[PDB]
Amino acid sequence: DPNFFKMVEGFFDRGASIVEDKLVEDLKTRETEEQKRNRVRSILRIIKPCNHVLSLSFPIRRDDGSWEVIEGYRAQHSQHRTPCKGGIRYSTDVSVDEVKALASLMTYKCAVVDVPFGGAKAGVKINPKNYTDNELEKITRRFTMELAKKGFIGPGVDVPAPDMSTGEREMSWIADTYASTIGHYDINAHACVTGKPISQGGIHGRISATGRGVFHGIENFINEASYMSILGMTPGFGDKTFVVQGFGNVGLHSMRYLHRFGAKCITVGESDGSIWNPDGIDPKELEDFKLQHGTILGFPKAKIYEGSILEVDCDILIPAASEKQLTKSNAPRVKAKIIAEGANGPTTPEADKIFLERNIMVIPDLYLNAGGVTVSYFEWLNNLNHVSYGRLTFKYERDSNYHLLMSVQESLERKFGKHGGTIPIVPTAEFQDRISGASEKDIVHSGLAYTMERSARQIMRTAMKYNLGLDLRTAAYVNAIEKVFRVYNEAGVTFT
Amino acid sequence: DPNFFKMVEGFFDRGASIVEDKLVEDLKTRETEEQKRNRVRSILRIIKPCNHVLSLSFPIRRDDGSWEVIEGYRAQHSQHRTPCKGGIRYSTDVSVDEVKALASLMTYKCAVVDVPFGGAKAGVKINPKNYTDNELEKITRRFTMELAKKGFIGPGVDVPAPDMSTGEREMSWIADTYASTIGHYDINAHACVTGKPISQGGIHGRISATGRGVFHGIENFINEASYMSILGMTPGFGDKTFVVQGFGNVGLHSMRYLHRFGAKCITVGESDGSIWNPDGIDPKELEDFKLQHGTILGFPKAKIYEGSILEVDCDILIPAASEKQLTKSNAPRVKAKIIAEGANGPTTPEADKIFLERNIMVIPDLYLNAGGVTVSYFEWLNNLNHVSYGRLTFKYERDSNYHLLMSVQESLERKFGKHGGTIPIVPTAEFQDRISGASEKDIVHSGLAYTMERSARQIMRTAMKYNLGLDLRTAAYVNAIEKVFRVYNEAGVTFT
Amino acid sequence: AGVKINPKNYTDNELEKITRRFTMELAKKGFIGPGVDVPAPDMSTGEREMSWIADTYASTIGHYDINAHACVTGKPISQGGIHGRISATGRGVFHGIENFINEASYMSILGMTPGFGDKTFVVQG
Amino acid sequence: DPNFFKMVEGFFDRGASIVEDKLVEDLKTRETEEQKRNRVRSILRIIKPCNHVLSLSFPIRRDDGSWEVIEGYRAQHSQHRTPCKGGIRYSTDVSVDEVKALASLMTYKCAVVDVPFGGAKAGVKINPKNYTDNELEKITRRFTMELAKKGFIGPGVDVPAPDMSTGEREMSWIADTYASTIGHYDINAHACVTGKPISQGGIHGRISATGRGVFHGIENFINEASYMSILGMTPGFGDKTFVVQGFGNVGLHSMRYLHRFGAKCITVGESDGSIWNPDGIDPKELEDFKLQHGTILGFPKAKIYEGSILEVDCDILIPAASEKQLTKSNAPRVKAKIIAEGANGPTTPEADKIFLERNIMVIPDLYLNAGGVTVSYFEWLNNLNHVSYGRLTFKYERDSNYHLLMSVQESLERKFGKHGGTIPIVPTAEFQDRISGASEKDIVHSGLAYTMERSARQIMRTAMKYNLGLDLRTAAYVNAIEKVFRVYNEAGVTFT
Ligand SMILES: NC(=O)C1=CN([C@@H]2O[C@H](COP(=O)(O)OP(=O)(O)OC[C@H]3O[C@@H](n4cnc5c(N)ncnc54)[C@H](O)[C@@H]3O)[C@@H](O)[C@H]2O)C=CC1
Ligand SMILES: NC(=O)C1=CN([C@@H]2O[C@H](COP(=O)(O)OP(=O)(O)OC[C@H]3O[C@@H](n4cnc5c(N)ncnc54)[C@H](O)[C@@H]3O)[C@@H](O)[C@H]2O)C=CC1
Ligand SMILES: NC(=O)C1=CN([C@@H]2O[C@H](COP(=O)(O)OP(=O)(O)OC[C@H]3O[C@@H](n4cnc5c(N)ncnc54)[C@H](O)[C@@H]3O)[C@@H](O)[C@H]2O)C=CC1
Ligand SMILES: NC(=O)C1=CN([C@@H]2O[C@H](COP(=O)(O)OP(=O)(O)OC[C@H]3O[C@@H](n4cnc5c(N)ncnc54)[C@H](O)[C@@H]3O)[C@@H](O)[C@H]2O)C=CC1
Ligand SMILES: NC(=O)C1=CN([C@@H]2O[C@H](COP(=O)(O)OP(=O)(O)OC[C@H]3O[C@@H](n4cnc5c(N)ncnc54)[C@H](O)[C@@H]3O)[C@@H](O)[C@H]2O)C=CC1
Ligand SMILES: NC(=O)C1=CN([C@@H]2O[C@H](COP(=O)(O)OP(=O)(O)OC[C@H]3O[C@@H](n4cnc5c(N)ncnc54)[C@H](O)[C@@H]3O)[C@@H](O)[C@H]2O)C=CC1
Repeated sequence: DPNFFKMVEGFFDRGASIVEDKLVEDLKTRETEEQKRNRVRSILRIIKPCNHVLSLSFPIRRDDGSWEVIEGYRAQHSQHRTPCKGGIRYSTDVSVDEVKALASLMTYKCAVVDVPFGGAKAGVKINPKNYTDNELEKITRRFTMELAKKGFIGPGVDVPAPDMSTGEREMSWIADTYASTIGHYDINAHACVTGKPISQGGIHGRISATGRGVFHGIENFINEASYMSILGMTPGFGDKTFVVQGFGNVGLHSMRYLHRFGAKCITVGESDGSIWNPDGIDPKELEDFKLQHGTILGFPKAKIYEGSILEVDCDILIPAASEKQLTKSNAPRVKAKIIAEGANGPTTPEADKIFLERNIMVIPDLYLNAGGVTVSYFEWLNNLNHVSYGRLTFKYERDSNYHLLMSVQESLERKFGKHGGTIPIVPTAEFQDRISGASEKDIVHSGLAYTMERSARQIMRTAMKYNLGLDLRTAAYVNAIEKVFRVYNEAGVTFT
Repeated sequence: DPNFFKMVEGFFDRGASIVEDKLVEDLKTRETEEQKRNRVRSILRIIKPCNHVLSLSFPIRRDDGSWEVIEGYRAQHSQHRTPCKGGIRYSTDVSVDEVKALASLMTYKCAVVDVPFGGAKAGVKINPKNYTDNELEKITRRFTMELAKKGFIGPGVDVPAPDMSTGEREMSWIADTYASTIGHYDINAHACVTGKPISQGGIHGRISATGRGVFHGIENFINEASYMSILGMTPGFGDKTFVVQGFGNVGLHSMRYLHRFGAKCITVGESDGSIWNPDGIDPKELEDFKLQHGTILGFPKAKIYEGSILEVDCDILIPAASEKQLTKSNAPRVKAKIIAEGANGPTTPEADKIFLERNIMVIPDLYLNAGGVTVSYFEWLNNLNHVSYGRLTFKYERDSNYHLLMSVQESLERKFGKHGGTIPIVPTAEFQDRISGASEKDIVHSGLAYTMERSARQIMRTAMKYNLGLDLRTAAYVNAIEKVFRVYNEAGVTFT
Repeated sequence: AGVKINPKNYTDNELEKITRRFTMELAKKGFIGPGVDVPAPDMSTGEREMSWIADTYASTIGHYDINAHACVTGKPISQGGIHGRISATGRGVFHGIENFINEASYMSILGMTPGFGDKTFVVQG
Repeated sequence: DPNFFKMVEGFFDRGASIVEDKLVEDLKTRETEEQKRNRVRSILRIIKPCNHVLSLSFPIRRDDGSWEVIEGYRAQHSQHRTPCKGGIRYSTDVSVDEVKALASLMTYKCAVVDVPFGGAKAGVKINPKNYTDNELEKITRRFTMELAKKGFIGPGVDVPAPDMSTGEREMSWIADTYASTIGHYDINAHACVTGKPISQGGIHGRISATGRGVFHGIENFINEASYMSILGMTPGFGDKTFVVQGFGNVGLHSMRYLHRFGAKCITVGESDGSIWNPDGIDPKELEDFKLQHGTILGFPKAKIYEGSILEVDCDILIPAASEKQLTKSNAPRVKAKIIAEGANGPTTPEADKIFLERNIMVIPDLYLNAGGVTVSYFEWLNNLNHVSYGRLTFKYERDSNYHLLMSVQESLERKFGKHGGTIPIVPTAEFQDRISGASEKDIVHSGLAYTMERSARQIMRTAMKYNLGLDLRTAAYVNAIEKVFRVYNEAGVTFT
């Protein structure tokens, strides 16, 4: 509907209009009260826009011998903290304005969850379905060169990741290209990209984790009646029904990772049609037809559903397909109590207005889609430390804990001894799984759940400081802006 | 009026529609006749667009302590031949589309006059008049960094030059910035930029030469009745009156360098008003008020002229102010026989239609504004060879020619001798000026006049090969396209 | 390092135009870098001057270096600093004293008894 | 006897002939069954050969003023995973084919024990004994330059280590040379080489550990009657006699590190003669004459033994001198039950045939000489993390464990208290040594023993999956090949 870039920009102001006041008070100086206001406002006029944008065109030769051109983009929003990150989106609806927007979000999202990165986002006007695997690989390996050739790819400057219509392959084709032209002498060449296969430097839960970040976000608000008492809902996933808008990696892995804890799906909607079954749907069964058919229309254990998922009665609505999915023309027909934006700005500033009036909890992209980022932060480290986590200590930490329990056992016996004879001090079931120390699978699962809780705590803490009620979205930007700001300010806005 | 970028693009097609046929015949291969046509058309779909475009934003602190942001652009059209060049334009009417357009021209212009460069063009949304000399220098030195910081400035990749609202200062501020951050270890750091002051590696006639390129272009068609017989005009500058649209470096130095050979100016028009005097105008006198007043309104020896210069009766119309100056709304009122585009596409595709119907000779930007390029090609060399031209031979070449004349004298005497006694063989007046060899002032003056004639010869030669008559513009693109094409073709369109 | 200068006589817009120029010339000659040489604060400096050195190296040379913010220490917290950056020097002093006062092996010579609750001290500057 | 390079190559096939079948099944795709077979076979035709080989020659000036030339080699086998490693061998029997072979092994060995490195190996036609310490240092420091000068030395590309006829000195001369020409600006310059002295970035147990890797390998099969029931032997080192073929760092430190646990040596053989004493031999006493005499012939507490060590009756035969030591001409006279190849392919494909027929357990170089690699993996890390392991936590981890025991003590007292008064919970003896956390000496000792066990577990696990019985050698390659393969496959075999 509107300029997707200005939409995001319209939000950002809402947050800044608010923090401005307190933000001036924090600022310590001898300036006039108004001059301080002109310091902060000036900085905020620097943060909002993107600093670097690159638009380029490719000659490529097809399989049939004919050439065509390709249009590709790559934006960097903020250099307050490097590297910069973002994904590569293959799509025909790519545009400079969508890229600049999404770049801005990655900058604020990363500040919500305290990961030391800036924001970027790429794009390619292309539809992969129309091209082979020998043409998509001849594009990607050429896209990578031109950027590296101009300083937009690198372990320490900019780091791409997966996004719509990409996967691990495309990341395996970027790595070999950088590492085999420039990275050869760089000891950190495989850190140029995340989302890689396991055999190329990846991480367990690379993709499942996004879905889990969603979950651990929901689980971190459902556990508080402080807000569900407003909604008129009771905590518990065994009591909830949800629907999904599209099957990305978010839609599936968010779906099944819910299904494990009693959350019932009732329908799902792809780009080609919805399908509904009030008795439930089995995501395991769903992957089955996707390998045998490609689409969900034709699934035997569900009824083809006529109408938009957005018009389905449910308890939680998961938009995961694409931004702009929910507008003011249909917001009044939410038919659902919570909305969880797993889709990079599906809603609108108006919808937000509707959903405050209707008392609808909307979970923002921020803090909700920040799972796939932290993980990619753990894959960037893994490849800078050149070692599996904990490998060095698995055997040492294992028995160090076994010599500890013997020091309890033997000191206790020492006093009572014969009183009860010998007192075996042995692990439990789960500690026996965790006695050798942390494995990557465990660091990941935990670090994620930790960050998410830590952050929501900071979010809900300011929403009450300012009494934003359900307007969580604004509650987030305030934290982001408040952090980013400190960096430019303390930094001496420029080095000129 | 229209998309300045598409305008240029609409032209480019006109030329390609024509050369296509012959271009296929030149192409040697075993493909089918149609397949060859799909080879050339595919390439032509690669040439037309720009390959790299960069949009960036700057935080800068003013003198009053307040920050503002600045929007800057830099396009590279073609890498068929490096370095890439183009100027830096300071103006508030800067836009991505103007930059991409002008970049394309520099690519074709440089191929008309056979200089081994590609095309670029920069821009900055700014009005210098509103800023100090301590703010313009704090912008420029920051603009330079960000680009170099991303691989768009360098002796061997990209080389900026002056353009509207800039000069030698700004080039003195770019050099010291590159040479003092990156160029330190590069032996060719001062070749990163042209248009420099003399004391920093410049060239005599740096700026006057553009005006002269104009002249030597006109002089290379006025000398042929083959075309002025159509116009109904007689050769000779002592017989011509001309007007000028704006006083850049083109408007002045083109004006006075004409005045030397009997070409009479009757008016001139700045951004603030025209001024007309049918008895003539003295450009020497004109620089006088410009140092004492700034504008031409108020000049005592000319009458303030009410109306657009474009509505003045004359023999030659020199648009030099800015593109788009002459459109279809006023083209029918040309009131002039020749037009000489010293202004980067002042006219339109429609105007061209009008001016063919009216039998009006239009001299294209191409081949006409290519003076300031060749010179900048001689300044890039001067600074790669690290020596004044000819210095090594001035004394050797001087007497070598003096020992030659003695070998004539002494051999002649040897036979006749007493017949006439001694036979002094001595230089003339001008050879005595040219006996020591070429000085930079002489290489420049000559190399320029040479190229220009060589090129017009190739231009008029194809215009007759295809019978384009007065449509010189299309006659140029055909040569350009025909050259550029050979490069992509023979090169193996890509290295992927 | 060193600079013949008295900061008190200069503004904050002149001290920052010095520092950012000092940094260049050295880096320009191989005396600043994460792996070659690393400056820190000393008399008459602080965290500001370290915030002006970082942005200058990172914005000319460090751009491609993944370790650009390691070129300097004493930075502000928001630029890669550490808790107790400055308080710790004082504490190092303390933990040094505390590590000899705890031994009569030497205070028996001095004729003093262990214990800070029993001591008076003075400070020079 | 045969082409040492083809020998290794003949093995590699044996393993690939086997895994091929299962390897195709793992491969998931839509290709034809035969096409998949042509995918795997093609890859296996890529793995087997070495990718880079460098042969170079040096002019060096001796002490007597006379020059001579030197021939040096450096091979890199696989770039599937960088850095590449291998040692520098000074010897007159160096050849391109020996280097390519050994390089291949290092590639497979490193995959057995899961260290992220490839394979390399160097060489120099030289006999150190004939040259001074001022000539060997003038060679080494020149060898290093030429390679670095061509991209074969570096923390992130290639990393040399010690081997036959070298030591820590030569590594101290390589470091100062790289760090003082190229490494100056590299923060990781001391990671260019391993095997360094302690004061230059080395590790405790640098060299002793190889011997221990041997031990921990033997100890990991002797502990299982599953295989010694075949051999007809009983577990226990206090019950075993062994002999050693040469005194490298392996022969000594493997010998004494056995002697600690009741393993009796009966003879040993150097390049100049054997020596036997059935009552035992004292390795401490053995270092004594080596400092006072150089050779073992003349040792008072042992009888000079006439004949090859390989002809000695024993229980375990440790070849440590040099490859090819045991052939088919003498294999039938093994006179020993287990053989443990600490010597980079002492045996042959035929001997293997003999030793399967004779039911002789042969422990392969792979998994047995992989001690000196893991350690060098811990020295490469130490020097990338720029810190002693654990330093940061010794004091924190120490009392954190002391505040833990008080939380047991105080909670127990809290309930029982007076029942038994105070209940001192204090460490044991050894935990008091391990309460402050891990020191490098402890990480090393443990990490080594861990890896070795983990790996043998994987080895014996597949030998039973395929029923290879005693043919452990083939059981190893299958794992290696199975790992390496996944990397090329998932990687998109090439980036072209
Ligand atoms: N191409 C490269 O340089 C890559 C290196 N790595 C390294 O591996 C670590 C993370 O992954 P891993 O620890 O490997 O995964 P991991 O922690 O699950 O265990 C190692 C795995 O990598 C494979 N592997 C190990 N050594 C190998 C070798 N020499 N050849 C072929 N495959 C081998 C094994 O199949 C094993 O499953 C990082 O510390 C990084 O240094 C990881 C990915 C790519
Ligand atoms: N996949 C990821 O790693 C991440 C995804 N996201 C967000 O999650 C959303 C979905 O996940 P992705 O894997 O990125 O996408 P995806 O690559 O899984 O594709 C989305 C799926 O939804 C369907 N779809 C597309 N347009 C639709 C429409 N208008 N209505 C209904 N269904 C439609 C398509 O069939 C497609 O298979 C995206 O929009 C993206 O913004 C955000 C961060 C990371
Ligand atoms: N900063 C730099 O490195 C520059 C070097 N040059 C060099 O000069 C040549 C072109 O210009 P020139 O030949 O110099 O102009 P030129 O050919 O007119 O004669 C040399 C001029 O440069 C000045 N000059 C010569 N040596 C000088 C010195 N040691 N210190 C100060 N000024 C000096 C003199 O005033 C003289 O007028 C090029 O070959 C280039 O190598 C030119 C410009 C800048
Ligand atoms: N100056 C150069 O080195 C080159 C200039 N050109 C072309 O020549 C033209 C003029 O020369 P430059 O020195 O670039 O410009 P300039 O920087 O000399 O400025 C043009 C002058 O014309 C006047 N003017 C501006 N807009 C006008 C309008 N709409 N109507 C009438 N007068 C106006 C202004 O007062 C200004 O002083 C430019 O448009 C440019 O496209 C092309 C190549 C090189
Ligand atoms: N030349 C270099 O840059 C080297 C640096 N190292 C550093 O040391 C660590 C590993 O070895 P260490 O921890 O040193 O061994 P370590 O862990 O046993 O303890 C430090 C030892 O290094 C020596 N040492 C420490 N600081 C020193 C200084 N300023 N001058 C002279 N000698 C000093 C001491 O004798 C001490 O025994 C690595 O983290 C690495 O960063 C190690 C070897 C060479
Ligand atoms: N030393 C090391 O770090 C490593 C050694 N190895 C293997 O271990 C073996 C021995 O250890 P290194 O220290 O490398 O060798 P080394 O440098 O200790 O020398 C081997 C010793 O064995 C003796 N010897 C040489 N040729 C002999 C022959 N034909 N018969 C009997 N004795 C002979 C020599 O006197 C020499 O002192 C080598 O062959 C090598 O392949 C493998 C990996 C690492």
